[PDB]
Amino acid sequence: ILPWKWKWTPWRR
Ligand SMILES: *[C@@H]1O[C@H](CO)[C@@H](O)[C@H](O)[C@H]1O
Repeated sequence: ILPWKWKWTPWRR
């Protein structure tokens, strides 16, 4: 299992 957690989509610059 891996709970990726970062909203849904990564908040990069
Ligand atoms: C999730 O993906 C959307 C795609 O538009 C982006 O705007 C969000 O900032 C990101 O977390």
